[PDB]
Amino acid sequence: RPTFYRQELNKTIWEVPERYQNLSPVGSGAYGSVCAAFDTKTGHRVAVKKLSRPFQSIIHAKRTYRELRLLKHMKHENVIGLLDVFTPARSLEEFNDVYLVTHLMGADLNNIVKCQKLTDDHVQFLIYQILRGLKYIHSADIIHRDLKPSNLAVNEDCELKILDFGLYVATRWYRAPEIMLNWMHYNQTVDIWSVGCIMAELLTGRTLFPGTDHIDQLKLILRLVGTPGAELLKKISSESARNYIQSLAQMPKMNFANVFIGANPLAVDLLEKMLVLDSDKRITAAQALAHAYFAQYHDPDDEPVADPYDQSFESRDLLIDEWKSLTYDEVISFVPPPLDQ
Ligand SMILES: CCC(CC)NC(=O)[C@H](CCC1CCCCC1)NC(=O)c1ccc(CNC(=O)c2cnn(-c3ccccc3)c2N)cc1
Repeated sequence: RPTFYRQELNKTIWEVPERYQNLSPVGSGAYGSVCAAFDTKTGHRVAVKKLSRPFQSIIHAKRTYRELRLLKHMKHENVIGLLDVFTPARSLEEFNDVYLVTHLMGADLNNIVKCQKLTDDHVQFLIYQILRGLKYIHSADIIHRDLKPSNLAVNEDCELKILDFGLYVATRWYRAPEIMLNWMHYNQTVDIWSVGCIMAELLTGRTLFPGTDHIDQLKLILRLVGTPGAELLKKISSESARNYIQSLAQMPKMNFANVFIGANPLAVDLLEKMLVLDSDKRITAAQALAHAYFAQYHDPDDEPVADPYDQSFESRDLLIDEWKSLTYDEVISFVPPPLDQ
């Protein structure tokens, strides 16, 4: 066990190993209760998140366990990973606080598009890295579900990582129509719809579908992709949903070349394959990596899949102290990543 030291920052008690120095809060609460710190073992800047009221309810306790499980799993270049996890507690009985350590990322894409309209080369490289991380996540049967520019972090070298900061940029603007609506018939490709919306915004400098609500959002979407045909209508099981869709005056699919005018036609083609209403016909991440648009980056020998992830906990209903105990187990069993850098 290492030696901890205590301090206070902006309303909150922080107790961390001497290893981590010079804590400075970042983001004004936009990312949680998070500090930049200097890690004395590597000489690298890191981010330290202290979880807020991790075991306050069964729901918090489960969310805490879930976040720690997901973070301990993620071992890929384009996905946030876990550098360390600790608590000042010496025993389960004392266990009340969870701290997570990750790399400190430079800026999010919300900032980087709200600066400029990117070059086609920058778009290629950023979307390629998103899809490479998604291939990995998806291969473990994990769905992100909340992809949007503020959940992607990029460093000065343009290296990108996928994260989820949790609850400016509305989620609904990037969300696939099938989980705007029924939340019933959906696959991993809900994340590919989000990548299509992100890529459009990078190319044009404008949010593709800036809806005010779920109805408006859907209206904007149908105006681009057109109203469902009989084949897609065949597969909507919700009567209310189906009634609403068919209630609208029918709309044709736009020619995406006339919408994204002047863009690389290969970018336009990929967007046609990502922004399809029918989720069974939407391109997967693994397929998108082989698309000609990424010819300069794609290497099929360097697009790894993940180890399997045991999500079986998700279907369990346990007590607070049980989720807490499990979370403690996971803190204890943590094996830090190689230092080599
Ligand atoms: C917390 C809510 C919950 C909602 C679901 N989500 C999670 O469970 C995921 C877990 C893993 C996910 C799973 C899906 C794929 C992406 C990773 N959890 C994280 O992604 C997660 C993300 C971050 C952290 C701690 N690090 C920071 O806060 C941090 C790092 N750099 N910067 C920075 C960025 C730009 C400029 C300046 C500074 C920060 N602010 C710790 C966990």
